[PDB]
Amino acid sequence: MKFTVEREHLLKPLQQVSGPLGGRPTLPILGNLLLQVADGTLSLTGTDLEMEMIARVTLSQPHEAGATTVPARKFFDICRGLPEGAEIAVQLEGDRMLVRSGRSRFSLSTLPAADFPNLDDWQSEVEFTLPQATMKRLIEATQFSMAHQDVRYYLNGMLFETEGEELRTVATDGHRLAVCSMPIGDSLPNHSVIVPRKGVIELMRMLDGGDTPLRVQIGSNNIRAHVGDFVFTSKLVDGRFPDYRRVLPKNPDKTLEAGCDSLKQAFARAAILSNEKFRGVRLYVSENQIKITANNPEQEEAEEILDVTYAGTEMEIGFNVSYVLDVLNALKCENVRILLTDSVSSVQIEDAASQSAAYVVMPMR
Amino acid sequence: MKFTVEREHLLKPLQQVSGLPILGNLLLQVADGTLSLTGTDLEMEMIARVTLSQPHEAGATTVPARKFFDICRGLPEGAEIAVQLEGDRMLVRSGRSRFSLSTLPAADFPNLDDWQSEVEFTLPQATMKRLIEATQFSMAHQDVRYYLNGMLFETEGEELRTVATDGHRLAVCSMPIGDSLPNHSVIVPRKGVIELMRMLDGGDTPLRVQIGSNNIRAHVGDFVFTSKLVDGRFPDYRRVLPKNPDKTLEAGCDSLKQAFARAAILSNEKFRGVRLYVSENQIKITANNPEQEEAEEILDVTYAGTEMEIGFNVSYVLDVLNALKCENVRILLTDSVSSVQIEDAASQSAAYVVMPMRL
Repeated sequence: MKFTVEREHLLKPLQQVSGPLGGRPTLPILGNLLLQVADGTLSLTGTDLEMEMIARVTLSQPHEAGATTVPARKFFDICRGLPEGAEIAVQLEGDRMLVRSGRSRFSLSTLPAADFPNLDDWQSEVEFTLPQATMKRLIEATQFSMAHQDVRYYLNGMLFETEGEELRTVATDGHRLAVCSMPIGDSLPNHSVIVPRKGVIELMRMLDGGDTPLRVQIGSNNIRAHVGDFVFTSKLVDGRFPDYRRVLPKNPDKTLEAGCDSLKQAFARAAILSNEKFRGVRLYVSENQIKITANNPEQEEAEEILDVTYAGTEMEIGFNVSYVLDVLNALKCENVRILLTDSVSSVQIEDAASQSAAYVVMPMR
Repeated sequence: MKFTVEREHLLKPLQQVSGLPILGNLLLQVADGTLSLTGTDLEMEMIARVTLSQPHEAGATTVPARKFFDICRGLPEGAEIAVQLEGDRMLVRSGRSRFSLSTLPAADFPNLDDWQSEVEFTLPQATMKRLIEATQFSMAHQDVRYYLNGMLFETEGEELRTVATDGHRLAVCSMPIGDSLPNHSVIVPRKGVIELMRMLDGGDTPLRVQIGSNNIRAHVGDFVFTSKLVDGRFPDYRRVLPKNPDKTLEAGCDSLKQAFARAAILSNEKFRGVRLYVSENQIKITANNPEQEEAEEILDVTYAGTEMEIGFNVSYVLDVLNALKCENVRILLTDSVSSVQIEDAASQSAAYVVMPMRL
């Protein structure tokens, strides 16, 4: 293996295949990057066991075929550390890989290419192609509601559900829920799969909001995403995801509407004097006003009052302020509509102007 | 105590004073036309003063600093904040937002400001900032020789000098001041140096500094900073500087830095060993690790002396080069087992000493 490639052309791909954390990986090879030369193409591959990213770059200069693995982070830093404009001459020499540029010489350790795991050896069953914007909309709309280190491992992921013309995402930690749907334009067979946390994070990192369409392939145990010269593949979590339609409020008698930003700032201010552990906040509902209250064990008190329009009977409801905030921060719109039934039941939250995303939050006290 | 003050006028001071129970609180005090906000810890106490253009009533109390700051920050741009003491509680009102905070009584709030100055001098913020930035990185961190964890401020005639050093390396910086003072050296602790840096906005407002036998105070505008000093015999910087360095090497700071940084990647992660071969108008930099990965850099420099190999921890050199931020560096070398001085080629005001390594 021998290639010579300009520094800024090699730097972008290396970034794209870079691991989220170089540190703390028990398996030695997982810390390495697989370099492979074929006719006119250099392929850089990074991987943990769960997922794998592959970047391809066309070689305009002399090259010779071969493959090897070298420590990814060291290799990245050496290229980054080289001056703007540099030509990087890589060459395999037995045990070592050599990197040469200007008057700088580097000798790296290797592990053999054939011990490098291949997590992209499966057959796709369903394929669709959509704009990056739409996948980004779906992931951002729900990602915050994913569980963290929950014993029901499937909750730690996000559900991608195709249903006819729509692609739907669902995330839920069991105390709250997010669901988002967007039409994708070609009718698909009904199919739902669970993508793990790190997969969702990587899938978001791909999407630059470019004009390049995103090609998505789904297998029975794996999922692959194409954007331009970059391919991302990940394993699928195996679990029985909970039905989102069961968690949505059955019959919500009362409806409350207000400005998202004003409601957010008011919740945020009250949250300062909420119990640091449980973050409970009381919501007092009146026909023309909502009163937000918070106190802590030291009996410090917060009180906000806003002008809202609300058709229903008056009531008190207890909420975790953080969950509401996560929801209001996710909406980023003009007006929010809250649907409530009673003090002991769940409450739906949504943008008043769009039905495409819904949020369900559990009550307190 | 009652005051009403515009949000953006209260926000800057609160920031300035930000930093067991009562130490978490902020002391608010009203006098004729003035609100004083004080933040403190058993080491350093710092004060902000703001003039009140609106109705007020005198009094004092303490309230949790962080909560009080967040409530003001959290209020909308342009807001009028009405504070009022009500028995056990302090009340904060703006628009239809209302907050009741816990208090602890003003008279339990510790005071670190009662002491007599012995030496007073005034200088520009730029100069103090130059002195602190030039050496701060060389301060020790959590060392058992506790005095090393600080920085030395030494007055010597017409100059103010800072020195920072761990056992391994050293930084010294000197900057002239207008009035000749008596010889005096004191050790400001880590958190003091950090706060002193925080004060300096690079404004035209002169900085007034007062030194007592066990404390130091700094005045900039309406902001006052005071800290305990560290007790200890700080080592003599003049003993560590190379005595008579025959060999002098000159290089471009940035090129030397990037080359040392690239080699450092394949240095031993624990000891950071790096070898420097110096020869006629050239340096060769070398590094290897336990896995026998190797790095090698060569640069055009200017060097006329005898040829030698010398080794140093690369972090220490990089830290120095990163601190210099200049066009060219002069390195003063004596031999392979001796320490080496580093300085900006264009200014003698800051010197850096780094020891050798037998690889």
